[PDB]
Amino acid sequence: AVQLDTQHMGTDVVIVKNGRRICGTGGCLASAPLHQNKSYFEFKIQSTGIWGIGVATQKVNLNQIPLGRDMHSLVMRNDGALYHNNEEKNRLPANSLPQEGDVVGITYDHVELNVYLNGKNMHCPASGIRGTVYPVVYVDDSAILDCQFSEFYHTPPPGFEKIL
Amino acid sequence: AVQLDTQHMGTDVVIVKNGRRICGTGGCLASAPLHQNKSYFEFKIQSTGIWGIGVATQKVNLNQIPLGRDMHSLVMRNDGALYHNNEEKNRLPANSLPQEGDVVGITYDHVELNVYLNGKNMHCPASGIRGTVYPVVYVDDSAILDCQFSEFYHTPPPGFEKIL
Repeated sequence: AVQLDTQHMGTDVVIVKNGRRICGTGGCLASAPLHQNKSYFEFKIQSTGIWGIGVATQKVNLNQIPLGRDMHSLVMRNDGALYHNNEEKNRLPANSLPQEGDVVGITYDHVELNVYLNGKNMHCPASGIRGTVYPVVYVDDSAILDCQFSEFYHTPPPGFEKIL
Repeated sequence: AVQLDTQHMGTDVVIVKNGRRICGTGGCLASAPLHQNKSYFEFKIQSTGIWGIGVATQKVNLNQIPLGRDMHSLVMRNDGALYHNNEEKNRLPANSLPQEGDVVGITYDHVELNVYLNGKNMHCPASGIRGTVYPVVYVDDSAILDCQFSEFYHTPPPGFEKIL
């Protein structure tokens, strides 16, 4: 099963619940790369705080909070802003700020990353990044995120499938 | 995917979140029978209230909760007691009763149903029932339960597999 990879996690990251839950401080890559045209994955915001979700290469520093500060990661942060190379690429409108209990869906097709909130397209795309990319997640400040790589709360957006 | 079956649900049952969440009032069968020798599945108690989890045949009345009151269902209820045919078969320890946020794991090996809480074997079996059985769940009084039929929070116990 695709899960949070304990071989690729930050120093103070805790992975529990069969590779599904991240807490502590830092980031983790998923156990498989986005080696397909169209990928969908989800995180449930069990406890909010500082967190973000997106894609990264194996060059990413998994102690970097927040991610998106350099070329190695593209993430939606907990404030809804999408960052890569320390540049704001897009932002969810304030009316759609992610809240505790939300499911955040990510699509990635190598051309763009898009965000879905509880099954709804936010239409806030950011251009894809260079290199071999993996799902990435980070937490701090008491955030707890749970991954769904196969058994989704939301039907994958059409054309997108679970990571193989 | 195995999910909550909207063809086999109580009158006031609401199934949302890609067939994974039950709310409202009444019971629901999962979409696949327990054909295999050893099955594991889970429910997360998103909101507590009146609820129960276990197995049932297609004869079960999904409006007449709680279940376990006749030959057609065997359930652990929100009080931690296991009932079949209107008899208390077993009961969790009084300081280990299920709580809101818990993941309840269920094994069924046709000999017995057993209960896990947060990956911990509760050693609380009840004898298996007659006929072809399905996973069953019911809710009322503001209970919300989310199923995991494949992407589990806890690894199945040795020999047990997800429903095929």
